[PDB]
Amino acid sequence: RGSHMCDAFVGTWKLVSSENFDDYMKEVGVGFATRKVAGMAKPNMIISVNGDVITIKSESTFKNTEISFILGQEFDEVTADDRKVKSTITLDGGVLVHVQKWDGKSTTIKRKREDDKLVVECVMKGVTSTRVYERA
Ligand SMILES: O=C(O)c1ccccc1Nc1ccccc1
Repeated sequence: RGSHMCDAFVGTWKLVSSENFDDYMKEVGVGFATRKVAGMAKPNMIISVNGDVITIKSESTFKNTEISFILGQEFDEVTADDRKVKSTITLDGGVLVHVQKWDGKSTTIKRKREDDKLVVECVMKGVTSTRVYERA
């Protein structure tokens, strides 16, 4: 198989900045202790593409998580804060759009390339957090 547009996401990434993540976690419903420990974490994210399967791994002192998925096809995910969610990830004009549904709630995580960075925008209702990753 040849190159794909989403190969722009492939690589090893490290968190370099975070804004409003505590408030995002509060809106999601994360409890105090998990918010405190998760907010300290400086994760690395490892993204790879093999055929139609995209894999995103996160490694940190808080948790190590991994999802593999095909665009547009719903899957089960256990999040770092231990939510059991139903997730669907699509590509919208170069942006990976990840919707998680659980307990009648929903949150959207968008991942996009900007300059040499990978920007992750996490949205829960009116609350947005921006997390910026650079190449490791
Ligand atoms: O998703 C990860 O791997 C992750 C890694 C470090 C810190 C937080 C993380 N995610 C997260 C935590 C609470 C609510 C929503 C998402």
